[PDB]
Amino acid sequence: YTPQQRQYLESFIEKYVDKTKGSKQYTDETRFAHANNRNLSSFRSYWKEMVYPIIAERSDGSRMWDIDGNEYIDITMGFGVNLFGHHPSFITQTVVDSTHSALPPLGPMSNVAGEVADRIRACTGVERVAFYNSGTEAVMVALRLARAATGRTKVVVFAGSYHGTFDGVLGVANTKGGAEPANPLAPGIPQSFMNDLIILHYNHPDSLDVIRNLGNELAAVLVEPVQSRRPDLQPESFLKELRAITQQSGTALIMDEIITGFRIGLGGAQEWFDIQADLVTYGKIIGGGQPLGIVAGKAEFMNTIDGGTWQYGDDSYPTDEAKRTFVAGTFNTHPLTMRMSLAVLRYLQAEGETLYERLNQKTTYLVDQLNSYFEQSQVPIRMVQFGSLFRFVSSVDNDLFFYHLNYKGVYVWEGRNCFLSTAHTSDDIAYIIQAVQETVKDLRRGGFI
Amino acid sequence: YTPQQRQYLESFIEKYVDKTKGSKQYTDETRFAHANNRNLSSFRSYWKEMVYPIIAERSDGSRMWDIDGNEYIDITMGFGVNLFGHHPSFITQTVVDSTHSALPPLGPMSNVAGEVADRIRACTGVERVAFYNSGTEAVMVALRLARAATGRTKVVVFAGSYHGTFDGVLGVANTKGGAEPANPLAPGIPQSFMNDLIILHYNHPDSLDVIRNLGNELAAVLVEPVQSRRPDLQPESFLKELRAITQQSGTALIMDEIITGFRIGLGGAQEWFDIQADLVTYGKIIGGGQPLGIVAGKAEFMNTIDGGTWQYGDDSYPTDEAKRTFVAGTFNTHPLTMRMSLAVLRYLQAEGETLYERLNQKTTYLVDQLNSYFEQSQVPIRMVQFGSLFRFVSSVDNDLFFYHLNYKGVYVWEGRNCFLSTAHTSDDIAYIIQAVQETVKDLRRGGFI
Repeated sequence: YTPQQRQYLESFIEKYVDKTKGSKQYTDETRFAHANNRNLSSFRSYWKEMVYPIIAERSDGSRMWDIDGNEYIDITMGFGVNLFGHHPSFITQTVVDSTHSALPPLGPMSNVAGEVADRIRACTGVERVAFYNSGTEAVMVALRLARAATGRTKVVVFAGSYHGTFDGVLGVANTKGGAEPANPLAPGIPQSFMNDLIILHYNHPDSLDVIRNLGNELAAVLVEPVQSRRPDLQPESFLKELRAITQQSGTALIMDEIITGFRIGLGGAQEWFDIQADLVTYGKIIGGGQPLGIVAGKAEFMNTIDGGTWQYGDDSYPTDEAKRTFVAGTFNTHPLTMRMSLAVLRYLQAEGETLYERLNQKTTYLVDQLNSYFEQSQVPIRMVQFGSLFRFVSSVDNDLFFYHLNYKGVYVWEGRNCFLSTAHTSDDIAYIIQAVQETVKDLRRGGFI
Repeated sequence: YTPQQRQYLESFIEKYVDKTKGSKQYTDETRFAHANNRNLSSFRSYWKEMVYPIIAERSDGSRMWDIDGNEYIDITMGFGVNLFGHHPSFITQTVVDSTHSALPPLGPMSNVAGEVADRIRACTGVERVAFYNSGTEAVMVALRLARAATGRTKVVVFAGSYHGTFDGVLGVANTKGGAEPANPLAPGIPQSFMNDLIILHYNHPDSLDVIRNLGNELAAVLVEPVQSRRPDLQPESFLKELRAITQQSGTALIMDEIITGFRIGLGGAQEWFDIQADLVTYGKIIGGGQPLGIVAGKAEFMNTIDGGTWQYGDDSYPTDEAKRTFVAGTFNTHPLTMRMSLAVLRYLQAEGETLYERLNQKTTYLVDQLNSYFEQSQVPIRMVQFGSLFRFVSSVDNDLFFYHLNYKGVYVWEGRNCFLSTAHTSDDIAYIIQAVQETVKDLRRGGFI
């Protein structure tokens, strides 16, 4: 560093830590008893005096407060969960109605689950819908069904994608590339789990030309339609060639709409692109803040959860039993979760396509303005967008950038997927843009461009 | 079925469908939309016309009600989740505050999961606590950490144990037994996920030696202390010797305590057998009715989550970070869940050991009293137990038996793990005994003895 950068930092770290000395102690007091991989977030040794996450205390709409009192405008929003802001109207009415009503328990099946399923079909045009407890868990079911129906084993995922924390998708592509199998992403993930895994560059036509050369050997091909990491990239022609090649080869197309489902537009990325996959997995938003994973899609694949549907009065039976796999789970169809998932759908289905339209425009307000600021100031940053999911792209040292954003009361988190919601007022939208520009000026005066 | 029994049955189906007709109709109107492996339970094409799960509607204390408006005395207690009965004082209270006290949001770290970590430490002896979304998720991560801390791949699980839905534990015996790699449990669970599994007889004393062979090749032996399926089996000699071996072989001793943890006693299976595992999973009860799944244990293994600890002020940094592996989770340390987990913990440490001493012996009363009825009347049914988990071992058609238990107003799910709660009264114990005794009387009268 120059003498200028060192004394900017050795001075900002001072102002930051004093603003967040609540979270610093609480992370420091609880770091051992609470094992969380988020405590090491953005760890460099020369600013170690400010590496702790923000311990939040309250939230309401688009405002989140920490235990220091500080107020944040939230572009984190539960990693994608709170499309309607924190504690919206209909949601706590559901939560407040649970106290008044002697809710039913786990154990017996759910009287609400049938409705939640029909409305998901309504909004997305899938045939059958199951319920599990995380996106991780839903993705892991999805692979099992597709593997259970095709009776094959090898599956393809694309680098860049995220898909939960199920061991069978935690790979990196092969040293040899091509169609050769994946190697583990980290310690403790055994190679044996990677052998039925194949990884290919997404938006690389060479790889559509290897899904063909596997052709019949492929159980399923898992795709993050738009990748959380790279919202700007939304390849309609890649996916659609992929749809042709999988339906041609009898291979499952699995679409991961845990982030885009119910975000870009009611029908998810299925409605956007107008592509209908074999299996689609949903998460985050659809639980209304209760934990929730869902795997839905075509009956011809979904029939592996219960062997096939039947009716009363005749001699009919589940014809696919020789193909039904094993799926279980204690908190599946949770009573309160299944009811908040109703609130969300009944609200979303009422307020029309103009709930999404209004929110995509104001997210595009943000992306468009912030980028014009970046251009007429030659400042080397860019906003990328898909729906109300935006991110920052920048050769400028990222972690130091988002430290200022956090300082200035805009709570972005460590993955940096920032989201708007329908809770973000014009005050709020402007306050983000002011916080970005205050930052570029703070940071350029300190000589960091 | 003899000409006799065959007509008893047809009187039973009729009397049974009429009582639970709404659960029939709901289940049909939603079998397609809502895929759920549970809709197939106890399916036999002849008594087909009563093969539907019970759909609940409301509950409190120890009773559930179905949508046909039948009452039942719940002995399923939500698969063992509700130690405390349904909607206890403190759990529902904590809900009301969640609506009036403006919860923090997902995203920023929890300001409560530290006390829940501290509280768990007091109750179990675990060194470090980490929080996920399902018992399933907990086992999946626990193995990963084990495989990462030890740099080994191979894992032993025990036949008869249940450890959730991760594909890494969903295997069965290689017919040529021994220390051989296993076979899948269902179509679509890919054999590659069986390459590093090894499945040995629990309490076969040879299997104690197969672990001493693999000595350094085992990353972990995964043991459900008291197998849910076989509660009568409480093999302290075997486990103590399983501890000694794995310790000297530096192999992780994960103890799946999702059902045993906080049920047999506060320390759970660990406390009971006076054995400190390396890794212990927890779930079910410790969610206070919310979903939850925990992995806790010795830092020699937990440090693979963040990479080890370090302080503020001094030039420290994470040490075990070499062994740092991949974990995450959208719904981890959920603001409600953590508060109910806190709620449940506080409540537990308030009531003495008196709480458990009674629930186990209020069970014993039911267990013993019933076994004696069975010895007098020469009925081929015997009760088994571990604390407040109990089962019916019997040579009568079980499926016909529980239909009698269910129609008679005692709710028992398809998996037949039964638990009693603190909410059951003596009048409830009597009522269960009666409904059993008159089921024997009913089964006798029909010629099924």
